[PDB]
Amino acid sequence: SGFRKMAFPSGKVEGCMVQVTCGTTTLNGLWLDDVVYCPRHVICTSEDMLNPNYEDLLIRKSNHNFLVQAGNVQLRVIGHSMQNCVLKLKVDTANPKTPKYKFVRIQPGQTFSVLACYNGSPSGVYQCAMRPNFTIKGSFLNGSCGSVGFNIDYDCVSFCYMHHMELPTGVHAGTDLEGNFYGPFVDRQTAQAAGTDTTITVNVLAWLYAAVINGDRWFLNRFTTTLNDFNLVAMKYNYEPLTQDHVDILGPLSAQTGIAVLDMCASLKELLQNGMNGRTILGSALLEDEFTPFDVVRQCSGVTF
Amino acid sequence: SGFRKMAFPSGKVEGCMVQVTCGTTTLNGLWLDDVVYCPRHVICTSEDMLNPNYEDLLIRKSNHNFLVQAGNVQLRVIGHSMQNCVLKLKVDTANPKTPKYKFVRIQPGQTFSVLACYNGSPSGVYQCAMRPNFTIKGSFLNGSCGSVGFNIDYDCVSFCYMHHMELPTGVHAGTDLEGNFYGPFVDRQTAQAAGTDTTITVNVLAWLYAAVINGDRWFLNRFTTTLNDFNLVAMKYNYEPLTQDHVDILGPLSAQTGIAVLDMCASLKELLQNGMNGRTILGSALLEDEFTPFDVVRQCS
Ligand SMILES: Cc1ccncc1NC(=O)[C@@H]1CCOc2ccc(Cl)cc21
Ligand SMILES: Cc1ccncc1NC(=O)[C@@H]1CCOc2ccc(Cl)cc21
Ligand SMILES: [Cl-]
Repeated sequence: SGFRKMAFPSGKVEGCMVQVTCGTTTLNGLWLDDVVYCPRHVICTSEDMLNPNYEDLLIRKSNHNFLVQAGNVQLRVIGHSMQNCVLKLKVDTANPKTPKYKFVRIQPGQTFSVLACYNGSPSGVYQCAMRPNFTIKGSFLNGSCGSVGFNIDYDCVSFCYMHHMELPTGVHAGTDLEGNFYGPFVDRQTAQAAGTDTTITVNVLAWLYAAVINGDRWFLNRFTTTLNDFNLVAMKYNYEPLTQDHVDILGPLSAQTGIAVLDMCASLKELLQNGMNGRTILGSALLEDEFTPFDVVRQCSGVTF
Repeated sequence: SGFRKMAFPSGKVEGCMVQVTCGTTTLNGLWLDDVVYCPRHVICTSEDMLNPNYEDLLIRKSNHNFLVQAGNVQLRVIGHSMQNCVLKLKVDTANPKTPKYKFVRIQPGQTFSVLACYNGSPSGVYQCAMRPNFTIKGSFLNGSCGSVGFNIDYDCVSFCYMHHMELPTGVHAGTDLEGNFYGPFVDRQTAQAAGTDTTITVNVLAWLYAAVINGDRWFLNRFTTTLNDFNLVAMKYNYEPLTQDHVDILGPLSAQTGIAVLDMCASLKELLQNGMNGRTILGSALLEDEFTPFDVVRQCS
């Protein structure tokens, strides 16, 4: 029993975190094989970040300008290239701790673990979701740039996020490991705002199933709804549309609990129109949307890595 | 900016998780140097769960009865001893991944990270606090026994918890790494109940300071209170008494935000009386009590 926000074990990613210093800027890098990946804004100053021409700034850099440190060992950069908003620093040494890995771009609603680092040293790990507005509600201080988001399937790390910046609302923006930003963001000190956020409907339903598995059933009701009627109500409450794919993904949980997806949807509909009435679900007075259906299955059936 | 429930990176603990099998029971063990630590109930059978005599059951065991597996490598147990409710299986190989570590016994209100494991394999990492009733509100299934709770200071792991049992309410009971149980619990299937839980007041105040540091101030008020008047109100909402030690511990956050501890206490009193009125603090509609003052300072600075 019990349901908690649970991150993937961070050990495989901890063995990849290095410190990257370029002039006065120090941030984190991800050392995989003989390449260190880090945000390209490490080459920028106060003047540069206002309107940076990254190709021009990088052409002025030499390999010895990049100080890369893996623990107390200096790595020697033997090459440098840029792929979108990420800088790839070729090093002479392949990381002996390189795990089996892939670079994956995730969809909004998908969750991942973040290994927050400062000076190439992991300080914390947390589970968060890629918001529908493509921001993440992380916890990052200055120096956390280059910290990565990931998932683990079997013995393989899927790197899905690299932290680049913090928006005025305190939410965070970053890229996949190919340097493509999630959201309509750019890596420049300029006016940028996170769009209005929406609730991740499929994840709320998955968390309601987790609550039923844990014995919380007060919210269940005799009613069911059509997918269309539910989506009408969802649009009204700034909730993401629930697609047929989401219903099929929720299938195993629906079978395990004996509560059809459209039956759980009618519970969610009542929770939105009426509220919790002083009651909580899984110790929360709000509807949690940062547990996907796979996260619920994984935690409720104990899958290991 | 941002505030999240943050667990320590689990890598240093992952390299210590092994599987311990004794007969039909399989749980997790913590391999540090040449010793594997695990709950002593791994030596119990169906008939030996209500009233186990562990000294007698362990005397009947030999080193070869304990099967220890570190990855796909069987470790050879060369000795066994019991320290309170933990079993210490001396092995013929020092763990090369042994980090700098200490065994620490924590107080209620203290937080730690839990590396949940099944069959000596880490499945997830989460954060939680030692409740005032000495239980933990973990996420644990059958086979999770031996999973550990820890904190990390610089490069050193302070092991503070080893999971042992689930109480009827779904809350969890375990011991420090010296086998001493937290709470009035025993490693027996005898009827055991977690006492009524209370909210960790000092942690709620630390989290209100975290909210102020992050720009959330709607809950602040022009009032202050005496420590006694705050405690008379708090107790009515099943909140832990706030001691002078807690007031001293909240000093740095009080200085950083410019809001005196007794001033924040009056804001807490108002929140308890009014509820949140559809508002949230740090994305939560409830008062969070699983962030210590030390956690807030650490995460915010
Ligand atoms: C200070 C901080 C906190 C958390 N995460 C990240 C940061 N850092 C930033 O955001 C920096 C400094 C500010 O200006 C910008 C603008 C664009 C980009 Cl890509 C980076 C940055
Ligand atoms: C099944 C499970 C789930 C989560 N965490 C733990 C468990 N396991 C238990 O509680 C087991 C089996 C049941 O009874 C007792 C009694 C005493 C002790 Cl020390 C252990 C246990
Ligand atoms: Cl599924």
